[PDB]
Amino acid sequence: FPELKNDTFLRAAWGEETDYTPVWCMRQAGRYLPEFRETRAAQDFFSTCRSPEACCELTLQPLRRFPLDAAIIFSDILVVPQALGMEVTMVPGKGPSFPEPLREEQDLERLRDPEVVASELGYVFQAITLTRQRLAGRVPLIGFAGAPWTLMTYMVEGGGSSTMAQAKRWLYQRPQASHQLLRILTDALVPYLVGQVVAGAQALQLFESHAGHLGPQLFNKFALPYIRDVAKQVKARLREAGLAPVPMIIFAKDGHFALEELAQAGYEVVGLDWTVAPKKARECVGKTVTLQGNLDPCALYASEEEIGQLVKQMLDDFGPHRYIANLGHGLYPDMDPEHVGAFVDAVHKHSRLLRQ
Amino acid sequence: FPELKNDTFLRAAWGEETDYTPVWCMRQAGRYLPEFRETRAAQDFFSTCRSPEACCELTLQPLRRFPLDAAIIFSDILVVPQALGMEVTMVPGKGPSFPEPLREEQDLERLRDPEVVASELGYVFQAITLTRQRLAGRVPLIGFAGAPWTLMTYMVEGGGSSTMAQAKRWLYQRPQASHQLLRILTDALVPYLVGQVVAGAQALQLFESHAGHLGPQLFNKFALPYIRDVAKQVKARLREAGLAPVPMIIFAKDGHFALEELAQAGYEVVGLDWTVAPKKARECVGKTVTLQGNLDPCALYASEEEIGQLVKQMLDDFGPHRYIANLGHGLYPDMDPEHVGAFVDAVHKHSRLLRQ
Repeated sequence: FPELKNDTFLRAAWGEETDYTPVWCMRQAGRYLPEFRETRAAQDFFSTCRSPEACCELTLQPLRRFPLDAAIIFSDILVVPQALGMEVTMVPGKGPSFPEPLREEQDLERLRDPEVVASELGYVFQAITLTRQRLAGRVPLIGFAGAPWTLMTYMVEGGGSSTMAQAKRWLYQRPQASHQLLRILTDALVPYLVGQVVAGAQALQLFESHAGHLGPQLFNKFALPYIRDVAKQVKARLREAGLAPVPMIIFAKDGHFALEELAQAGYEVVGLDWTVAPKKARECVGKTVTLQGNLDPCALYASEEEIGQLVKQMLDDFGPHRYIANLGHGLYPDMDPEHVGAFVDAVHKHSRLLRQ
Repeated sequence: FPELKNDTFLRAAWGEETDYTPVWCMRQAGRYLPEFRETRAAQDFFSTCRSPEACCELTLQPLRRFPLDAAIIFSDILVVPQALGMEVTMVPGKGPSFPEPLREEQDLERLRDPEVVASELGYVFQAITLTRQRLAGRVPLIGFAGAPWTLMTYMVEGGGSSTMAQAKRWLYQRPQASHQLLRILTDALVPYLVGQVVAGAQALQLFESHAGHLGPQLFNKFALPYIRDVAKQVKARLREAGLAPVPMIIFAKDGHFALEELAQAGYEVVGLDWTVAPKKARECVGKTVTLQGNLDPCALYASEEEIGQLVKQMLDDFGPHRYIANLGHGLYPDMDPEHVGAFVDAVHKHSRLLRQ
């Protein structure tokens, strides 16, 4: 692989001082880019996903527009449940969905042995190697997957939900089968994530997007143990394979109650949503971890000038140490690329200014 | 009006010691009751709402089942935007919705002067008087309305949303028109809430269900000032009318970041969701306010025995002072009434036991 030229993101992730605050955006490869829709029209989502060249191209697109300090592989968190044997249908404009979600304990029988998932996801590994080669060391490449509880919500709910009532019903009514499902997911994620690194990923992000539906008690029983197992086992397996561990990020959307624990869960970086105050997250996490975040994506609806001021206040609150700038959630498909540019520019400019 | 016989809920709300922890449930009049669906089939929601006798009956139903320490008037938070001149359609099984949501600043012109809203909502007042008479002082009656920002989300989004992207787009792109809309809502809520009290309501709850989509900064600009204005003006108007103020509750779903401020906003009671730890909410709010909550409604999917244990731990964490037991959100329409009963019984039994 080519030698990394700009490694600011990795240094910040490992806790080291840098000359500026590195920045990237969740969903930087997304529908808000015109070129993204054009390329995705090659067929329909999961049917264009299967092509390494396609996923590479989508990954690179944002980097041609903005001087982002990292690329994230274009994929979907639903590829893991799919590789486990669930069928996904792609509703026209309505998003990826399981038309036959898991509904009772017996439905677990349909799933592949988690040990074979990595081999099902070879195309993803190929897309990572390719992207790493094509970036030619410009910036680091981030691999990613959904966290076990989050993946469970999708598998049980079938898709999106405002309550997660069906999923949490499993936690309360079917606690043993839930633990079994969560172990299967964990057992599949570990080889998938190690594979991403072997294929060329230089950092990993675990997305726990549906954390906030659980209170502290359910989260500690059913989400945390597996968040901890993923990091522990990924690290072990990489060490054994003679490879360098990579910085790992846990993002827990709506997870203010968990932050203190999430700082002790074996991850270099805790990613935050916009509902936690930066200084208060710093209290919860301590000095030992890097924070990432946390701009309200909707803030990008404001004027470039306003975006500039909002970024300045965000940076002032985080301080220059142990910080990777990002949004608090992915970019929405109706955002202006020029405003995304404004966000990237302002992080760079204000973080250098703050340093002086 | 008949003299109140059991006033435990009011005493707890004003901060006084009681012999047990009083309990009620958000959506205690809801689809989980068989008798609720039967009565609601008289026509379709907002068309059965118009009848004082109907709303009275729905209000009383849960009280025939369980020894709840308060009744809450059966209504919908959408009656205020409707009284302001927005049309609601009732999608078959899909819920109340605005088919023509507000989309630009000009749409504000369709709205009635907030000064006439109370007179549009006479049927609600009549349903409160009737219910207060029929309860004959058994337990207090709670009036309620949606909080200005929450009402705004519904009016702009048209209904439910996972991002509130359209609503928050208004906050960032149309800040002045948003402030104007929020003032109209405030100006309508104040006379509506005073009217509920004049008609016989003995406590008021303001529902800020869509708080959690805002971070601290947007919340302080666009939600908090109006939450404060509602309480301030409601109190002033009641004093002037020669009436006793009632305990007022602010419920801010997903509002962990706001709790400290919400304790200073002029409300006797702060209602909490299940994602805040009771002891941590107690820190945030101090000794001056009563907390209400906060059981995960989904916990009612567990066994009666499990519900019992979960209630015990909740009560232990809250402590006996300044506490009204409730769920952290409304009951879901697929809950077992026997499990709701288990929750009520366990609050009563364990709170007496804790006192000994």
